[PDB]
Amino acid sequence: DFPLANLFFVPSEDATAFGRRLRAAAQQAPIVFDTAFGMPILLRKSHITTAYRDTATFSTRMFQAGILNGGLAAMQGDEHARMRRVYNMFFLPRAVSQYEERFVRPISEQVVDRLAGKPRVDLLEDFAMELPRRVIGELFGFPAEKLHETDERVRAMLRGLVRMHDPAAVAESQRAYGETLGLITEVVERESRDTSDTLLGEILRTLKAEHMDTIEASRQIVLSLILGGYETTSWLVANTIHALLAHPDTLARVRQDPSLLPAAIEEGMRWCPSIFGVLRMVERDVRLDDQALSAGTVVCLAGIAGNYDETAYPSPEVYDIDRKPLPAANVFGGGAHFCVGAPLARMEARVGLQALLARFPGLRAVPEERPSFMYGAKDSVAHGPDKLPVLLHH
Ligand code: HEM
Ligand SMILES: CC(=O)[C@H]1CC[C@H]2[C@@H]3CCC4=CC(=O)CC[C@]4(C)[C@H]3CC[C@]12C
Repeated sequence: DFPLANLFFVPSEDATAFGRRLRAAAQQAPIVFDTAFGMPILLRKSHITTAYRDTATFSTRMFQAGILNGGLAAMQGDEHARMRRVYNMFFLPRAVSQYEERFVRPISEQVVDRLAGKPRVDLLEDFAMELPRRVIGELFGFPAEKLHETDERVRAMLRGLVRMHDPAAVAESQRAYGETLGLITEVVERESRDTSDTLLGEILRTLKAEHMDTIEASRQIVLSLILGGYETTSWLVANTIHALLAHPDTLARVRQDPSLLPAAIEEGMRWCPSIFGVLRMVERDVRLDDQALSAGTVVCLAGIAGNYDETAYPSPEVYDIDRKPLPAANVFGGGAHFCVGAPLARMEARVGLQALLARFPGLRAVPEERPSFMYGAKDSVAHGPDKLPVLLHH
C-alpha cells in the first residue's frame, strides 16, 4: 500500500541529513514503509496531530509485547492516567528546580572537573553520557559506575522497542532486560525500605501510598529512569553540544550569555533531533485522507518530518537560535503519552552545558576528525554523533 524507503540507518557527517531526508520523504508521500523498521512511518503533520489526539484509535498497546509491559508506557486509558499522575508529581517545575539546585548543578561541576588537566577529550563519552548517568545514580543512591556497566544491555533493551517486528532485536531486548533484573531488583529493594533517603525512595513511597507498588511497577519505574534518564538524555546533550561546536559564533554568544541556552537546546532539537518520533498501534481500521491503516498495525509517527519544512522554518538547514517563534519540540512524543521526564532532561542539558561553557573558554571541535551521524549511533535508538572530540584549551 505504501512506498518503501530506508529513512533511518543512513550515515552522514552532516547533522542535517536526517532532518532533510525525512522532509524529502514527506514531500513524496504521506506514509512510507521503512525497510529497516518494518512498519509504516507517518510523515504528514495533520496525520500525526490526529494520531496523537485520538488515543482510542492510536494506542501504545504495542508496548505490551516487550519489556515495557507493566510500566506506564504500555498502559492505556484510565490505568495510564492514574499512573501518569504519580510520575507527573516528580517532574513538576518546583521539583525540577529542586533537582537542579540539590544535585544537577554540583554534579555538572564535578563532571567538568574530571575534564580538567587534559588537552583533549571526547565530550560524548566524557560529558554527554557521564552527566545523566551520575544524575540517575544520585536519584537511585547507587554509584554511577554501576549504571555504566549496563550500557550495552541498555542499548539492547531499547533497540527491540523500536524494531519490534525483528526477532533478533526483540530477543536481545528481552534477554538484556533479564540480565539487568538483578541490578534493578537490588535498587528497588534498597530504596523501598523505610531507611531510603533518595528521590527513588520517595517515588516508591508514593506508589506504596496508592497501593501501586507491585514488583513490576517498581521495576518499571527504575527501568524508565535508566532508559530515559540515562541513555536517551545523553543524546539530547550530545546533539546540543554538536550544534554549538559546529557553529562557533553561536557557541561564543552562548558562552557570553548563558541565558540563551534554552533557545540553543530547542533549536538543536529542531535542527539535529535525537529521536524521530513515537510508536503507536492502530486499534481499528482507519483511513487518514486517502491512506488506510489496518487494525493491529504498529506505526511510527515521525513528528520530526516537519522540522525542515521550509514553509514553517525558513532556511531550515541553518542552526539559528534566534528563531521567532522557537520551534516546538518533536522529540518527546505527544498526546497523553508525551514524555514525563522531558523537564528533567531539558534542565540537565542547560545546567551541564552552562558548567562546560564557563569552564573552558577555549572549547572547540577538533577540526580534524569529524563526527559521523546516523540513527542507530553507537547501537542506540538515537540519531547522534559517534564522537565529539574537542580541544578544551587555547
Ligand atoms: C532527551 C531526553 C528524552 C527524550 C527525547 C525522551 C523521549 C521519549 C519519547 C519519544 C517517549 C514516547 C512518548 C509517546 O509515546 O508519546 C517517551 C516516554 C517516556 N519517557 Fe522520555 N525521553 C527522554 C527522557 C526521559 C527521562 C529523563 C525520563 C525519566 C525521568 C523519561 C521517562 C519516560 C516515561 C515514563 C515515558 C512514558 C510516558 C507515557 O507513556 O505516558 N524519559 N520519552
Ligand atoms: C517508558 C520508558 O521507559 C521510556 C523512557 C525512554 C523512552 C524511550 C525513549 C526512546 C524512544 C525513541 C523512539 O523513537 C520511540 C520511543 C522510545 C523508544 C521511548 C519509549 C519509551 C521509553 C523507553
